[PDB]
Amino acid sequence: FSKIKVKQPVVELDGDEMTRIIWDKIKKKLILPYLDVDLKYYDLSVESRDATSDKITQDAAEAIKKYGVGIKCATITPDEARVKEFNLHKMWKSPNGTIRNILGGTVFREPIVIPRIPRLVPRWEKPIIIGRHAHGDQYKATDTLIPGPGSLELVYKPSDPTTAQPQTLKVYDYKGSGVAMAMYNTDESIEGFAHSSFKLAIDKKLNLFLSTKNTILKKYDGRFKDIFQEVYEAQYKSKFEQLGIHYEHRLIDDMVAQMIKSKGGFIMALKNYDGDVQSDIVAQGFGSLGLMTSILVTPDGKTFESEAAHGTVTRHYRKYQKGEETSTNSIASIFAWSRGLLKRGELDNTPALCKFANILESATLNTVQQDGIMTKDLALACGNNERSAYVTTEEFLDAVEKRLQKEIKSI
Amino acid sequence: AFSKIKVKQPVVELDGDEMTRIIWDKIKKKLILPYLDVDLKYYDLSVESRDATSDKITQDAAEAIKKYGVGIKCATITPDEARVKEFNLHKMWKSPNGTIRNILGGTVFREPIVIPRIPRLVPRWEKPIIIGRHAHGDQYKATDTLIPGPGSLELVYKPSDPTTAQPQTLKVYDYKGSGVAMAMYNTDESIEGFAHSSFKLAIDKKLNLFLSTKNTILKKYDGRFKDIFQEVYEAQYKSKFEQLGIHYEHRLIDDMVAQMIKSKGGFIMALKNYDGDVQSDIVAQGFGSLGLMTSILVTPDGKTFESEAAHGTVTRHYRKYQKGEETSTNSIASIFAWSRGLLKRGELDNTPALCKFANILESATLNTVQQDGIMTKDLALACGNNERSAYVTTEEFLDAVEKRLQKEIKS
Ligand SMILES: O=C(O)CCC(=O)C(=O)O
Ligand SMILES: O=C(O)CCC(=O)C(=O)O
Repeated sequence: FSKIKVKQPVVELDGDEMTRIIWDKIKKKLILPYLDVDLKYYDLSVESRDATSDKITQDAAEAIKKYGVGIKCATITPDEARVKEFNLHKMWKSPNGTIRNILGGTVFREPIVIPRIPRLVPRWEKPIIIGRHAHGDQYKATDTLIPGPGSLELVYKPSDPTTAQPQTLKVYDYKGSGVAMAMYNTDESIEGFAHSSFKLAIDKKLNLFLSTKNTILKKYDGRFKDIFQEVYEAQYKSKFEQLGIHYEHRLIDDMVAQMIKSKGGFIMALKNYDGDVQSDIVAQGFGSLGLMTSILVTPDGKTFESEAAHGTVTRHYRKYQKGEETSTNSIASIFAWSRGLLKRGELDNTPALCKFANILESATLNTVQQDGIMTKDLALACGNNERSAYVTTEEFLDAVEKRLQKEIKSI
Repeated sequence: AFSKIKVKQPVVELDGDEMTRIIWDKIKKKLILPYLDVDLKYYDLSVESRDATSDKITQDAAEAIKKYGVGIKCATITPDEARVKEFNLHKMWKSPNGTIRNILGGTVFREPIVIPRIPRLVPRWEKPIIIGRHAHGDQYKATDTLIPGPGSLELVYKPSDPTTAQPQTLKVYDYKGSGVAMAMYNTDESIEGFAHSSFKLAIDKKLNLFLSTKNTILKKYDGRFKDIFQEVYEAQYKSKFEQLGIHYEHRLIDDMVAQMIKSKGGFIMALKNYDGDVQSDIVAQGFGSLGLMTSILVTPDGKTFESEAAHGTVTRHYRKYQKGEETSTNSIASIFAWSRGLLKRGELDNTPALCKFANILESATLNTVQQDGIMTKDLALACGNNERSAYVTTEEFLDAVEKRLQKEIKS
């Protein structure tokens, strides 16, 4: 096969355990044999991050910004148990949280639909896309234990007193021990969130819903509502009217209820935390947490980070190390690669690359849909409880490879 | 019965707004007052009443509930920008529910009202899912504000007793541009109450209990909910759980909502204030309709209760009612607010006759739909029946329930 020439380099972030094993096979068998790619490799395994005191994560984020497209393998955020078992320096923060904070933007999540997989919410016939604000709020929050009675205040001091007033807000007078936290966001970040959301709505020709709790957090959430409306009237109003699509702000309560009783087919812009929770509800409702894509996008339309949206399970790895067979789904990791390559193709105007990314995806879905070859989790979701109903982690990937070859020849 | 049942202690009634107020009075006159000799401590929480008393009536009502033990509340309107304008309100008064919950503290238990006949949007949900929502702080008592430009943001705590605690000045953020900020709190006392009520309900209903948090991100704040529940659990409920064969477990909110969507129901989800607010609507919708859900606020000591109609009022229905136009609004949620409240009243006063009445009221109400197929517009549409004849009017439904109440009260 005559290899497709990728013009610009692609930033690759390796991950942990089982997904790392899967990641290497995908790269060696499904990508490298067909593409001549310059991969800027960053090892984000727990061991690598510990050894560099998490500096490797920051470097990888900056590389993505430099080159434009990053593709990331699922990683492990160590807990107390792991820190002790592997003698880590500390409970390192989520590489994902770190990358999102550095790149900023929006994380778009949507189900990977496989006809055969049963939907847990039957009426969802059309994809629901979650546009999760990638920055601030709880993920960059300051929280602390309050040991006893005392006052708690939120204090703001402008860098320039003549252009702004200081603020000292009474938060609470404790009468006993408790907890406290403060969080923030910026208008610039919220504005980018809005631009990407409106642009995706336009590009996909879908209605856009922004949801908040601005009835309770009148200033904080109210700010998201006002910025979205302002951006809407600044550059997208007539575009939406021309396409016949709509933008509407809704109370988060009402939105999730309408989402649950709908047929899908719309985009839900959500604050960082709500986007996190709801994307799992949506992924699960469509069929499986393992069938979801996740791509971080910056408002300038120049930077993308495609990540394996399905976490790795240490149990599978344990069995893998013991030489026992496994059946871990590799679809989410395959799509991280395909969606990243698609952005690379678009940015570089390399149609041959985009075509490849699309067949890689169809060959993967058809292996399941048409050939009935799948891993344990999907077989089970399908009510196929026979041992012979699924193949091993490696068998699935070998099947996809064979399919990729076959489908590539057809063209 | 036809003699009337003597309710020993007064019941606090909080009247509401628009269409729900209309249904509320009909319920009282036809389904409650004719059978019960009850002393109702009436508090009008309509928008006009609250505006006239500068929201003082809401505070008085909450204190009456604490004084007498049981309150029954009709749905109320939380004014927004437009409403303040159209009705010249003095202020955008805060939600009465948030005010009442802050004063009484405790936990709000949300549970679906199951009518087997009504289709479920999440098919596998065959067993009730109960949401135990912490009713106190977090974002419902938060302090939020806009940040005009560059400057420092700090969370400052000053202990009342310098010897037992140190002051804290935590740098929240250094703005380089305008943005938003907020701070919130909760207390060990409130969280402990939340835990006790949750474990007791689990033991009472013999269901597994899951507490969900984002303690991976909010290590101190959310970690406190996790630690207090575990302490309380091991100290006085673990043994009983083990005897009953039920389990308690803490889960990441991400995993829990996914497991919830994939499950068959049959468990209690203890959730922080905000998550409980959002997830209860998802659960209510999933079982069939937002209008089929009960909501009862319970205090830890077990002596105070506020049964509320969770089904918000709809202005369009009210406007039609005003014009004398035909209406078909569901009253099931309002009926259960009364029944559930009367049950608490009966249990506290040890009045078996009241509890029997409350139960027959509920049975008559649901059988009116389940057996007689008599229902309002929303339920009929839920059953995929769009013909006019498929449903009855608001009044017709209530008359049907009243008739069955009389039938089933002699039976
Ligand atoms: O890194 C983590 O802890 C999870 C981040 C996340 O929400 C995602 O990758 O979708
Ligand atoms: O008053 C409000 O804004 C809604 C409160 C709520 O969530 C409830 O009553 O269940």
